[PDB]
Amino acid sequence: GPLGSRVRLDFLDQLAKFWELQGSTLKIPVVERKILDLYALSKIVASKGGFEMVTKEKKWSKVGSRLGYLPGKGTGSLLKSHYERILYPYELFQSG
Repeated sequence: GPLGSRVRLDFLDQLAKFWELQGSTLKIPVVERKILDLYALSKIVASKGGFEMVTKEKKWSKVGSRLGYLPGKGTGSLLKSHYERILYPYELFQSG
């Protein structure tokens, strides 16, 4: 059972399709000349305490570092905004 990127694509399909119904069109922003994670990023946030716990403790930096970002200016700020705008709202949409 080689778990490559099958689940990743399937997940994006739901988010891209669900949002498509609204008319916003899902867009994947590029950061550091690379693709911005979503599935993994979502898990890391929860493991920290949903989201607020991450900001309160400022553990957002660890989230991006785990992905594979080089110590730059402040990618953490981009991750928070990126996650809390398209991926985050997705869950709330269903659990709202």
